[PDB]
Amino acid sequence: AFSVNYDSSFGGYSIHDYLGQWASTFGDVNHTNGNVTDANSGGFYGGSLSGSQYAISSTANQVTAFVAGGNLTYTLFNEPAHTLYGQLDSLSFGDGLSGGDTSPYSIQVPDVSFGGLNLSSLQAQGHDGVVHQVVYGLMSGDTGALETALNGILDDYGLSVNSTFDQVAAATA
Ligand code: HEM
Repeated sequence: AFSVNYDSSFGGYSIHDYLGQWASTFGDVNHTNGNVTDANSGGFYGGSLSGSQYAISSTANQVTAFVAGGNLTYTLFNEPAHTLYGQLDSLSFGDGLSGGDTSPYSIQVPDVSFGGLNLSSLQAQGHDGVVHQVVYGLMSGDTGALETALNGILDDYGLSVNSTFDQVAAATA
């Protein structure tokens, strides 16, 4: 039940092409040991350290953003420390993050969204869990874990992240 939604200007991009463009614009928020403040922590909708969405905007341009949707919880200092886990269904990418407190986060100039990812990870997997790898990678402007996960999904259709959005649309829709 994987789905893709995209601005039609991306029809002829591969998934890999689009993610490379987004990652080059987003940069890296440097959410690392010695470097974490409110500026680069992002935030959850629905709670302080858990909720139905997690979102963050670029510290390089202040506008490029992603929103992850699902049921997500971050352990902060509980073991295994600094682990994001749960059920991740959707990822939306674009410019202009809005909302997040009394209403859900959304994106004002959206490019692409993936839904039906059905990725699931347990607290005890710590940093090797697929949800943590995907989202922490995106915060660091590294799309590798997401690309590996999407290849796992797309193999059922005989596609991969080198397929264009219009190719994926014809296969899943
Ligand atoms: C939900 C998405 C998040 C993920 C995937 C994530 C992941 C991580 C990772 C992997 C580290 C360790 C970096 C290293 O060892 O170099 C870390 C550190 C840290 N994170 Fe997060 N984090 C997230 C959100 C947050 C939030 C919302 C807060 C608090 C508002 C937070 C507070 C911290 C702190 C205080 C540190 C430790 C910095 C230090 O030891 O100097 N993180 N996080």
